[PDB]
Amino acid sequence: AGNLNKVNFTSDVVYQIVVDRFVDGNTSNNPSGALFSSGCTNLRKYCGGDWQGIINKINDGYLTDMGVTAIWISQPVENVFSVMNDASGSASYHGYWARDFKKPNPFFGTLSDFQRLVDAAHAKGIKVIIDFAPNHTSPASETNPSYMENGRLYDNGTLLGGYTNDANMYFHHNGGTTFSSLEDGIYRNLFDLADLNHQNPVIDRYLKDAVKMWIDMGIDGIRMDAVKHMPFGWQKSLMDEIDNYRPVFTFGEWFLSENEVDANNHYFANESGMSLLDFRFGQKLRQVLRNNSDNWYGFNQMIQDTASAYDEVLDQVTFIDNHDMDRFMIDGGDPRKVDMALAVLLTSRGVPNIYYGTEQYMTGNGDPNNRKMMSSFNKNTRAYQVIQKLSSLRRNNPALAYGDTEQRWINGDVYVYERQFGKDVVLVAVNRSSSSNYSITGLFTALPAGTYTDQLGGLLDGNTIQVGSNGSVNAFDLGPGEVGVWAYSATESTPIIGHVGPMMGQVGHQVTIDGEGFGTNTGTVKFGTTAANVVSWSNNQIVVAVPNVSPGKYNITVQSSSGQTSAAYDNFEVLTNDQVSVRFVVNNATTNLGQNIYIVGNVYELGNWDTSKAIGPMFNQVVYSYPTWYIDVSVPEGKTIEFKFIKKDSQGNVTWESGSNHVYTTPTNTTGKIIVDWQN
Ligand SMILES: [Ca+2]
Ligand SMILES: [Ca+2]
Repeated sequence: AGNLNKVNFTSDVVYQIVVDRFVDGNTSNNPSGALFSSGCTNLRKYCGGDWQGIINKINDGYLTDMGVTAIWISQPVENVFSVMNDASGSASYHGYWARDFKKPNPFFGTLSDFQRLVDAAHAKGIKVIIDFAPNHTSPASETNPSYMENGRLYDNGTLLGGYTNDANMYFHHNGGTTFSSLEDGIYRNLFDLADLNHQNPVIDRYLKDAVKMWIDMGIDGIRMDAVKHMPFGWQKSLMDEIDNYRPVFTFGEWFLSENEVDANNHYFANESGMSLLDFRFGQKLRQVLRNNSDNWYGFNQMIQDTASAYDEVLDQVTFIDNHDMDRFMIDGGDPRKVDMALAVLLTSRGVPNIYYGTEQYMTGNGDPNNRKMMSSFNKNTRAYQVIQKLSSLRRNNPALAYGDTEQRWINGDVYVYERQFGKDVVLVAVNRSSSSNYSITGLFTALPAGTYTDQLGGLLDGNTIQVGSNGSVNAFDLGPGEVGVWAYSATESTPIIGHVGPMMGQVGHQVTIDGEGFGTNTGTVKFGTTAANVVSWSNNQIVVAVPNVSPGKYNITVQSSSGQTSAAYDNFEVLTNDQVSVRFVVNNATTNLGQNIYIVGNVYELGNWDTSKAIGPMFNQVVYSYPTWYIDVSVPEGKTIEFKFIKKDSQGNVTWESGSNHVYTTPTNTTGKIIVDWQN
């Protein structure tokens, strides 16, 4: 324990747990009947893991001697109590079919049980991340109100309404998606889960209120579900909401396929105020180390493009697998591959996540074979020791949390990457081959001339290397499945910014800066050109309040009282004011070719009349259909705004609406909807 950092997870090791399948700490809170499967023989029903389960693993040391520092759990909220019609008889085991975002899942525990978890975590220096699924409710049939629980939504016990007879319009009624488009996937039902209508005021206040209730329990971060299923506008406004309240590390899950790259996803991580699960890394690692569909070359381009795709790559959440994929380990598979991926992940950029049981070599392909009940608590396996060693390095060498990545050597087989932050450096070499061997010559490093023992202690037949003149490393052999890790750390005395969190705020919010060379004597901090009042200074970390600057993006520099000034940390965003989700609708907006409609206006959130920063393209198929376009935008509340719509080509062309500006006074503490006509 100590001063936990809710907005800086770069130095953490995450352990993702699906509650139901971990440990059954309290058998008395077990469900019975068709909801329960004794022995977990049927993986689609409740098996029994509850919160007590977890506190036991925290207290008996399994998690803590592993080097785990943060725990990620299922959505704690009350789920539906009905069973599915399917062959299996599917229950809400996974905590994804919410019923009431304001009460606990009684199978997992009470509210108090809940509080004992966080605390049990806290006392031992372990952060807590909870799943939160604001997109939908539960599986429903409009036409068959008997189906499950009609996707019923409760408010602390009181009903709001179901999918059938939605007088209120709490949900969407545009069929389910086909994933034919981004739009298709937001305003349509993900499968048959009842899709919440975030534009609705009741809904918008209800979800925002709930998140708060949980934060109040003292969690440390949130993991958002079906990130590419909610609008964008609304989500940004929710992030505005948590930040004003009490900043917590938040990240969304935008599933990406094996060779998938999507600029929209890039944009989401960069602008929403929330970071993202790193699928590109995920899938990519999977290719080279488990699928043999790619090599290091791919991996390397992956790393390079990734650092340029994301403004804060350091904020991405990494993994070799999760609740949603086929476990890394296959039956009959080679367990050392796991060890290898683990060693790779723990030393890579981004916040590293380990899926429960990875360290036990658990197997299972597809849902729900990928969610068996925790097999063993064997603390002696190779996987576990590698986490042990690497978790300590990561806690120790800053290059791991904040350094960039440089390729020092590579074969389709051999990859030797370097991590550096200031003088801090960690060198890593891996031979993925099972049979070919190599002799690493002409290897060059940032490590100070010397002798280095493998940071693994030879767990993967790691060697001792020697650094001579000119950063030249002495030739050495690298056999099949070999992994060696060498690090160098030293005091800094030049101000270096390692991380900034959050990356979004209002005037007067609290921003935390992490680094080195800050110096014990409090200096000065700047946002662009303005000095920021500081609340606390240390050579490692400084907390400051955003100065009173104009809305926009600013660079952050650090100047020690000795005059040194740090390189800047880019893109801190200062928002005009409290955000609200507004639905901008435009009628009779006909178009050409690639031509699309956008929105631009007089406020920062709407680009300040710069068509290069216009919001869009706008939607025109679901809620409204072309020639009518719509979009949900996050914008300042209680503000009279001016905006116009524009048609933008494939290659830049801009066609303005041709008359006076459209005016509108954005609502306060709630959503708004505005519809106008394209002024020809
Ligand atoms: Ca139980
Ligand atoms: Ca949706």
